[PDB]
Amino acid sequence: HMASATINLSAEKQVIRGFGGMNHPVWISDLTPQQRDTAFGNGEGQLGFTILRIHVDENRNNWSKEVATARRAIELGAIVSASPWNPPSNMVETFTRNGVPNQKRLRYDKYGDYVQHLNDFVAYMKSNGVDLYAISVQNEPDYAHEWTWWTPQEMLRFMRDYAGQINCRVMAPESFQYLKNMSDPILNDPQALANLDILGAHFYGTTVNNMPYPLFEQKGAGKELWMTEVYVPNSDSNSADRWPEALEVAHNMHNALVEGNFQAYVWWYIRRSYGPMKEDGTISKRGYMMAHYSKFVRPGYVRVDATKNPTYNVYLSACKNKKDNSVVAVVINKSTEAKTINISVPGTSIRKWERYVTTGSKNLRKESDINASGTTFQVTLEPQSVTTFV
Repeated sequence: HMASATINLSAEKQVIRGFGGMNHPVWISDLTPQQRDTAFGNGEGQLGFTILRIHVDENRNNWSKEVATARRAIELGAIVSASPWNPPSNMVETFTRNGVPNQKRLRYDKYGDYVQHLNDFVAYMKSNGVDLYAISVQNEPDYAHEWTWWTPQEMLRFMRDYAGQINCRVMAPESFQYLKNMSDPILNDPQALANLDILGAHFYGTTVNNMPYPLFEQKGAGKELWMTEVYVPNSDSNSADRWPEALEVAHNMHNALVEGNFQAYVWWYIRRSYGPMKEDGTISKRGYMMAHYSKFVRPGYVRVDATKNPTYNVYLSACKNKKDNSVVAVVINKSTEAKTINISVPGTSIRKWERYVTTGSKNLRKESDINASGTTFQVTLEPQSVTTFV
């Protein structure tokens, strides 16, 4: 009977779209068959991912390499989003930016040709059994040292005057740090906004105080909100099993969900030595952090209002399955001390929670059931742990 938390099943927040990661079979090896199942299956020892991100290659001859993985992801119940880094080079020109020469942008007179390039990728994937959920205007247009820059006004012009011709949901702007100057002109222009379907954002260096977005809450009715790329807290070689470091992954997810009202959370490369899947095809500690959300908070579940930080170092989120009004709670205890929370879930008729727990020395270990007293579930959290209650 230490701290208390209330989950309010009647205060619905964002509908969850899902969780996943990038495949990029031109820059790195494709996922193998085994790895596609491990990522997108939701069996024991699988990550339960329901979102695959891919890239739109500037060279249409590479497009075929995306197919086997994307098909396999959709077959396993995932949706697919695609992002471009560069237009084909005959559509690009160089310019000087902040004193740095030879930077790339899309030519003003090729915006129409670009729309066609994107549409061709959409058409080609569709012919190969991959109906993209969405396609993006540009990956990180505001951090394009090594790819194609778009100023806020260049993105706005594309969104306002060209993007309605795209034969798919349109995602934008994919700021590297969710910088609101990239997206505010879209929300503030009614035709740009009408052509937007998915506001996408990456989280590199994004502090929790920059996760709320008042202008999107006010103007974004009917648009989805996705965190389409991050790794945290670093991409250090062989860092994926580091502990307690990996708790940072759970906490970022938490914050995306609860401070950012994000509908999706998408890692960078699924398979990588700092990623949710290690190079041997097994799940890392970072991976298990994602799995606490991805295996149990399924698409279509709806986040509900819940005491987010009941005591120091403890973070709670809750999502409702609207079919039976069952709840999934993901509780992170970064403390070196054990914590006991009285979780009040008024009006629920559920009376038993199962729980799975990851620490430095175990992964999703199923532990003893929680039996409610009335509508209150008393839970104990091990030091430096994450627990999903289902």
